[PDB]
Amino acid sequence: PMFIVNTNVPRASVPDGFLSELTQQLAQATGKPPQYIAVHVVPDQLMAFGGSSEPCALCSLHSIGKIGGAQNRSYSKLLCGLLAERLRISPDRVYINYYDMNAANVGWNNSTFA
Amino acid sequence: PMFIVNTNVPRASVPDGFLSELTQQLAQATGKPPQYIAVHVVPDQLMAFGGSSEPCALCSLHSIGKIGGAQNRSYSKLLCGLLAERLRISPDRVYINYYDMNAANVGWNNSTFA
Amino acid sequence: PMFIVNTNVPRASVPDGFLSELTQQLAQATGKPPQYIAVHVVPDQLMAFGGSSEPCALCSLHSIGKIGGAQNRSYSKLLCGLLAERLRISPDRVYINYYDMNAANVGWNNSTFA
Ligand SMILES: [Cl-]
Repeated sequence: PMFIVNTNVPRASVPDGFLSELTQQLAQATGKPPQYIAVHVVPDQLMAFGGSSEPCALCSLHSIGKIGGAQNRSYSKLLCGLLAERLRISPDRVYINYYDMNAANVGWNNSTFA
Repeated sequence: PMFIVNTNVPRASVPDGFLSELTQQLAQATGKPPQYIAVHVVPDQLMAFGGSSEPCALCSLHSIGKIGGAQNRSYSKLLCGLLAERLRISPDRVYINYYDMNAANVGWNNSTFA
Repeated sequence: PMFIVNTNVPRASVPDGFLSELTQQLAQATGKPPQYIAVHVVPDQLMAFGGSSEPCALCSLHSIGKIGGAQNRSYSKLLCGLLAERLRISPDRVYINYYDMNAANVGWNNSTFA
């Protein structure tokens, strides 16, 4: 699993330990071992959501499996919860794109997960 | 709908109001309310297009439906049009990836659009 | 083909000609003319892999065709190799997302590739 968040919230407002918290919570939620969970946070972005420049985030979660209707609802509650608590972003100003990747379409370690 | 533009054009060359213009025009093009539209512009990128570092752009448009052969041609004309006029990027140095998303795979407001 | 690299490796650690080298290698590897190849490198990123902030990379390769099990393995060896040699990133801290797009879902020059 890889989780990326793009946000217009400034760098200074991202708290120490945010990447590790994202890692642990995602390991928990997705089942997958934390050793292979990747996370990318991108602050200070030039964005608008609904035409407004109030705090917002555009995110993506890529996973080999563990993507589905019920699971995705659960991930969003988790991730929106984190973004609201740690970055003060309203959950209704967050979009998260979910990608169910084929193992053959994910490269890692000079090869793929196929 | 969410639209992301990555470009090697400098921040100073992004005109005031560009994010609002993208929002308004995407609302018109997709027929969705501007309130749902998210836009993200990323200037000053380290990019090459065809081995050249003249102005270029790599973009994506994520939508739940409203994606298709004819509609995407219409989006490209519109968005290339804006990138040329506002950022002075030649349309033939623009790639736009279109994603037709399932509602179940778009998180928002602690849930999904399903 | 579009190739994007996101990495926590510093900018100054990205060698001159890395974009050019990416372009030629990708041209050779995909059989596509260098004129069609786009490359995007994003250094200095706030990222973690396996909870660790040691050098790592999150990448994607978008192409119309030329994507599949065997092909993606060869790409992964090629690109991890280039990341290891040029950016000193361990192959086992690299993810590459492969996207096989329909020509109709790639915008370019006021239209699509369809
Ligand atoms: Cl989808």
